[PDB]
Amino acid sequence: VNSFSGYLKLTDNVYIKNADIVEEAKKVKPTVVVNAANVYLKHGGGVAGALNKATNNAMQVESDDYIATNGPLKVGGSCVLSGHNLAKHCLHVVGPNVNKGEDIQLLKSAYENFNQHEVLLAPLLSAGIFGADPIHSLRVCVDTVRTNVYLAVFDKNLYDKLVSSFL
Ligand SMILES: Cn1cc(C[C@@H](CO)Nc2ncnc3[nH]ccc23)cn1
Ligand SMILES: [Cl-]
Repeated sequence: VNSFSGYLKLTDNVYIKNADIVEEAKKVKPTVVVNAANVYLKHGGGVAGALNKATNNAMQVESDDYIATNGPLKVGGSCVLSGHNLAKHCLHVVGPNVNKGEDIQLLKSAYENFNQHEVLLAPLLSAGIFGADPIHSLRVCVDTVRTNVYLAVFDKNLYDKLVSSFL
């Protein structure tokens, strides 16, 4: 039993809700919140910009030190950093950005990072400003993640489309 509330159950392990991931994280304080990161951990917009703003830029400060030490992530890769005031940990995961010409096949590799964590609050990878089809992202999530994932979909219209079309 966990403290996630109001989610629709899609499969044994995948749940979904129309919610602002920032507000969800502040309420639940999950062990792991997933960020829709880029390889530079530059948290400018989309989910990343919103999470970082909610940390008063502490996420960006920590991320800049991470990059200075380790260099950029790989597309499809991840790193674990602090969750600041939002969660215990933040799993920064880089899905392919279609608006940069990146290989959508890397979406499965991106979701595989979730399997290293028993429970996560997460967005749909590569959706939104990353330019991929969110229906596809949900399908890859369900077919790749085996741990317990609570998906927050900000756009209510998109949420209804995702539920109604789910196979
Ligand atoms: C129509 N539309 C698609 C998306 C993409 C989605 C991630 O896939 N973004 C977010 N998801 C959850 N919480 C969030 N907070 C801030 C952004 C955000 C947003 N709008
Ligand atoms: Cl977005």
